[PDB]
Amino acid sequence: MSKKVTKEDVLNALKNVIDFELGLDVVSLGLVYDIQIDDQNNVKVLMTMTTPMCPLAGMILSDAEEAIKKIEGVNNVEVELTFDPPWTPERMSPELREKFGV
Repeated sequence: MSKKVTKEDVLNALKNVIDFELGLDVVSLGLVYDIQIDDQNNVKVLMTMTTPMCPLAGMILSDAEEAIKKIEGVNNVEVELTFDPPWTPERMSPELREKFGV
């Protein structure tokens, strides 16, 4: 019973949601570059997407917020969407690499 949210709890929340376009969770896809969580429980994540072509991006990103906001302590929701760097398709599971073709 406590109110100090962490990178652990944020990862564990996001482990529910799915990127429709891929069929796995973001933590599995390895998109969260960095995760800082202030002591005012400002949950603050460098994430991005595989690509800016994502189909219903605004719904996927809204459901990412849906997980993040549930964490009973999550004062505010600083989801950074860093849209410049190349991600890496290999960040997915080894079985998904062989599946997709990477």
